[PDB]
Amino acid sequence: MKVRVKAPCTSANLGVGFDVFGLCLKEPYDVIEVEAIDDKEIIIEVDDKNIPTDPDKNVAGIVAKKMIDDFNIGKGVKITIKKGVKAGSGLGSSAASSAGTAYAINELFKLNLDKLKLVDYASYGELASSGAKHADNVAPAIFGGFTMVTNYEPLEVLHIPIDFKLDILIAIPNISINTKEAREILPKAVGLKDLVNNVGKACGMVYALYNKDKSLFGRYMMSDKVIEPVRGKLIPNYFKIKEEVKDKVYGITISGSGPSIIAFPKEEFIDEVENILRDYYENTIRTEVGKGVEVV
Amino acid sequence: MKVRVKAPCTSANLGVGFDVFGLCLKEPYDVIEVEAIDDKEIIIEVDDKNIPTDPDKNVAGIVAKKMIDDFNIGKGVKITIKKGVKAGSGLGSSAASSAGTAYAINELFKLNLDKLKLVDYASYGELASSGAKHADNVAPAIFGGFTMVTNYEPLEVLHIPIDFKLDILIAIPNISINTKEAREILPKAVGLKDLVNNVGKACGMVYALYNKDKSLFGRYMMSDKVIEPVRGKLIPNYFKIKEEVKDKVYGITISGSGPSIIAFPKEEFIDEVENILRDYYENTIRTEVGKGVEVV
Ligand SMILES: Nc1ncnc2c1ncn2[C@@H]1O[C@H](COP(=O)(O)OP(=O)(O)NP(=O)(O)O)[C@@H](O)[C@H]1O
Ligand SMILES: Nc1ncnc2c1ncn2[C@@H]1O[C@H](COP(=O)(O)OP(=O)(O)NP(=O)(O)O)[C@@H](O)[C@H]1O
Repeated sequence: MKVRVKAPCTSANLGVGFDVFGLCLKEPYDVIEVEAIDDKEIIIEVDDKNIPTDPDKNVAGIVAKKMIDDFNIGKGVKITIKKGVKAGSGLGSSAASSAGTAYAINELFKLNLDKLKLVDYASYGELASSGAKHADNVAPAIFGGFTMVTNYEPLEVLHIPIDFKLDILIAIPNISINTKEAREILPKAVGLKDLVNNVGKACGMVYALYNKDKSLFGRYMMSDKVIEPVRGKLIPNYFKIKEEVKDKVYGITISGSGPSIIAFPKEEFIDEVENILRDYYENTIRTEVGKGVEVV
Repeated sequence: MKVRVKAPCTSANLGVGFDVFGLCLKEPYDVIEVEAIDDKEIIIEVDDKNIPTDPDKNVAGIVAKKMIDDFNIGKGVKITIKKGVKAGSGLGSSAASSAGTAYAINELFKLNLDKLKLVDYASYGELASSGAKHADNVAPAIFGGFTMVTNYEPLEVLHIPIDFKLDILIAIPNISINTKEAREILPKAVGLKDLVNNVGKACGMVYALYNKDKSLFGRYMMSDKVIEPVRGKLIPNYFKIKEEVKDKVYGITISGSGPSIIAFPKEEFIDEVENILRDYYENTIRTEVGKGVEVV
């Protein structure tokens, strides 16, 4: 019959966790409904005219087809998507559709797949714009909390639930950054010193989560000198914003490949940091860590 | 009057934790005694003729002088050292003397310094052969357990006690590897792909310790493709040994800059893995995680 879900936006990289770390947000999210239909075609409806309805281009259609073929399902599906945020925002918008679809198909056709397999299937949607199955946004979208994609072929995801309170502020510029281009501009090689720094700071962030230390987590998050300083130059007022909220947040950095900005405000300054972000970007959201795709 | 301590050998790097991770061993260790003397000179006695007695070259003398001057102590010290293992073995031999001395001076002159400051002082001994204050061996020697040096200037050390049982096997070749040379041969730059791999695998090792997962810890430890494959070529039979103990250990890798080899055998094959290591290197030791410098 049919299944409807809310599939969350996610923030990847988190500074020194480039291509590994993922943090699931509670908002924004896509609302996706999948209905089994007798005709074997896959029909897609989406409320954002800039997103393809062709089932071989829309990531939801790509993921559904792969799963339907893999299990010889024999039915088509009509997928209706209401977008939480536009693509190219650095918030895992496409991944929300890829993950939500994987989860919905799994429920609809009772495939009983585990979370890792759902992330693996969702990652095929993320391939439609990569040449490679990136899973750092679809992993948190499925698992909720904080995730680390620690291996590919085969995929490995380690999950750390966030049991404490972690306020999040997200500023969403109206401009977009194409992720392939965002990657082309990155250095092809990094110095041994940056390797040592990022490995240490990233490991420190993991220790910080197990020790519920927001200050440590946020400070190490801001120590990347390899990727963030390069991509931050694509974002108007990003460095000025970092300076203005300096002692009022545990940390602030680029969400995914940008241009969205993610900040972890200190309890005492949450309204003030939100207002500062709003001053620059009217589309600013207050949220927290999410629990992953779920039925709605 | 006088203070006598046992200062443990330590294993740094642990594969993807290059220049960050440190694991304290219970054995071998140096036995170091420090006695306050009226004359302000620093006298050093050491049972290894290949180690300098000049107080400005022996790391124990360098560390003691720095601490004595910093606190206007006004007394000299006579330091007697009985070495656990030779320098250039990849087991933090010099660091054991540096850390043991820092700890002993702190006790002898009642300086009440915390562990981090002791590691910082010990790291000045490690400077006598670096140009830089490396702390990845002195940190575990002082803290015990597993440590991560996550920042320099100022020094930051995160400590993770090892509460579970972790059997360790150490093979000590009779040859030495000069650490400065071991570093010169490393690549000056690494690919973005290796940065992603090592950050993810190193973070996975941290997660593995908090989840007491030896298999995960050991497997990720062996995923470094940047440093270990280069230095392993300096160690006779190292790759052959890895292949022979393959399914009998949680993991095996180079200790520090080598040539010593550190393995974490599975409970079922401990005698068999020790015998294999002994076949190649008569000086093989069975040990476990240590608790750091202590009085003896
Ligand atoms: N259901 C969908 N939702 C969003 N984008 C889609 C969808 N289906 C196909 N796409 C296309 O795929 C591309 C995904 O772009 P991308 O810039 O990576 O968005 P992103 O999914 O928002 N992730 P990121 O910016 O990395 O957080 C765009 O070209 C989209 O047109
Ligand atoms: N008390 C000491 N114990 C050991 N070496 C010392 C000591 N004092 C001075 N040294 C000298 O410092 C150098 C330290 O060499 P090194 O090869 O790094 O040993 P290592 O301390 O054994 N550490 P590593 O091999 O990195 O685990 C040698 O040249 C030694 O002669």
